[PDB]
Amino acid sequence: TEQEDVLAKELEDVNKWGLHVFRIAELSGNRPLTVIMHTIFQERDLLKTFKIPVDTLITYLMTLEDHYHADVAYHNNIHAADVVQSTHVLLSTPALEAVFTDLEILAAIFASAIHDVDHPGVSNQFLINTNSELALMYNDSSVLENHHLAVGFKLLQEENCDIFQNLTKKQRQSLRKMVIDIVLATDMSKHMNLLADLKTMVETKKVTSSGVLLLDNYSDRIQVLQNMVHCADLSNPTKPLQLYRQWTDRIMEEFFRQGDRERERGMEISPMCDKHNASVEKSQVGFIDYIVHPLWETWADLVHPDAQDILDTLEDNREWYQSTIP
Ligand SMILES: O=C(Nc1c(Cl)cncc1Cl)c1ccc(OC(F)F)c(OCC2CC2)c1
Ligand SMILES: [Mg+2]
Ligand SMILES: [Zn+2]
Repeated sequence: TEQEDVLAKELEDVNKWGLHVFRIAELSGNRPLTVIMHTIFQERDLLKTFKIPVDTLITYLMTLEDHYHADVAYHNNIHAADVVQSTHVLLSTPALEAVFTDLEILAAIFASAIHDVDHPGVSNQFLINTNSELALMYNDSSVLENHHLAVGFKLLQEENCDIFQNLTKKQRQSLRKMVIDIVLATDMSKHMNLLADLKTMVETKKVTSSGVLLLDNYSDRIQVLQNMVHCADLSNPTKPLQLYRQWTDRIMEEFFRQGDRERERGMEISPMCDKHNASVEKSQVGFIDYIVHPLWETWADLVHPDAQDILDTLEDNREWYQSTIP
């Protein structure tokens, strides 16, 4: 059909920053995560490398995708698909050429795919404050992140869903550990510590004559993978403005809904969650200035000058958002 043709054409941009992820979600019948992951696995030859039967991969991906909530404005399957594709582009950075093994690539992409699965559309602090079952289960630490991992891994046990069935035991153990390490690092409470280590690595960085990163031990390798997926999670303001604005609309809708739940429970409304007292534009500029730009500038230094175009777009978007403030 014409719909399948236009979808295949859009997917030809899977290696490009600024892929039309919203259009892909529409064209695929709300299956962005499944089609984008499948495309990336085929692009990186991951099915042959890890002997993943195609039917098993699709069955797992559709099940995973079904566990993202369709009524959650931001933390849904579109965001998952976007973080996956963004990580995939970051892994292709010339400064990281041949740095990571196929197993580490698989871990980073899989981690990205499951990193927000079964997100209820409310924050860790909300879950802690409402004496939730999730916060009780996880003792108030990385509540959501622990849950995303548990669900992502548990779904591998469903019928014909074990995409890692042909990995050796050692490969499965290593991948599991890396995935856990990466997803737990998406908790924003760890942002400052991740960034400080990223800066430390930038200052003591070792490279080949072509500017390729030399990372020997697990500690440094996982730190870069952690920061890579963290960057992807925080990549919305670095995308073409048309995409960024859609992400902003979605995060604000999700935040406002949490604020609506807090208001009716008599709780103090969380920062930026009050629809009656919001400054969307100022908050985006502050978000860029204090979180997104410091992180991306540091990432850019690590892979210099490979991330220059991403940094340029971020600064363009910050300038535009600032111009909307009288
Ligand atoms: O925190 C975010 N994401 C997030 C991450 Cl990266 C990790 N863990 C939880 C969340 Cl909510 C997140 C994602 C996108 C945002 O806006 C735009 F880019 F869409 C945004 O605006 C902040 C702002 C209004 C004060 C915030
Ligand atoms: Mg998250
Ligand atoms: Zn996320």
